[PDB]
Amino acid sequence: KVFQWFGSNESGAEFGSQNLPGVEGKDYIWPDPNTIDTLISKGMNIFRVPFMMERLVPNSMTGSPDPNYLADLIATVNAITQKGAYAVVDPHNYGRYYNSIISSPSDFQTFWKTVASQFASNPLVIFDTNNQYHDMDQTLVLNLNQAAIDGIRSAGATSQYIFVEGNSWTGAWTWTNVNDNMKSLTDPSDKIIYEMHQFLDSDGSGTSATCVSSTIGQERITSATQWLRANGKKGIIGEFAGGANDVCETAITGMLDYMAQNTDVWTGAIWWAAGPWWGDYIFSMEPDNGIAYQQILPILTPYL
Repeated sequence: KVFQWFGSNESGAEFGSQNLPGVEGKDYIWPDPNTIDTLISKGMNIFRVPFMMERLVPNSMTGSPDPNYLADLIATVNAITQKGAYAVVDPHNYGRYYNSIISSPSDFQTFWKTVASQFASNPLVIFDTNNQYHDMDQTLVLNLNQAAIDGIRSAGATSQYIFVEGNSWTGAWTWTNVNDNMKSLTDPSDKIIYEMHQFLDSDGSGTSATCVSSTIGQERITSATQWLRANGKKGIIGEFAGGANDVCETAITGMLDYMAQNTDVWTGAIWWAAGPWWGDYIFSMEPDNGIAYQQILPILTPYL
């Protein structure tokens, strides 16, 4: 393997985010361990599992978990880690809980102690503080990431990596513009990884199959790479994608080839996304018929 980690998001448990609690099998679904196994057989060793904070811990983030949703999170994590791969536990929440900005680091720390306690003995779990903080106070984003770390380590979950995320939708291309204060995060286990996301369409939203140019990915990560190096930090690309076309194929490999020459800071990359409810989605990595599984995975083989 070229990178420490290379794999895919396994999306579904966060679907239908407007329906809370929502109903499993109707509004959301958990990943399929059999198709995860296929991706593992292809060489992937990390799987990021989005879920909603409100579905895992309803009403108040300081309360008790929902038994049903937690049981399925547990089963998904174990399906990944029992094979030897890493499972990223991702509260896919944008820094918000019931659609309000999480303004209490203390409440967030308690949420994270609750979650980390369920996984504290599993060294292949990775805790991801929150997906894509955005449009909120920059000091608060720093403090929420630190509160998550403190809660996780307080639970005795000390072996695991922690993926921290920044503002501006944790974008790599925007990182130095807004997220410099993230350099001050502390972890007694010294296992912080800075998770950045990078899409390749014009606005970086990852909603169009069209990429700006054949070099846009490598261009959009250069300053983030320099920031990680200058500050003595390590990073991962926790979401990236491009359409099944020639320009995007080239942009994807150019980005990954650049990361491969900068592994002093880059630990790897995670595609967005696999999962069982993507259908004809332009970026679907879901075996055996997702568009990216068929048409993009062949160009990712060099990194597996």
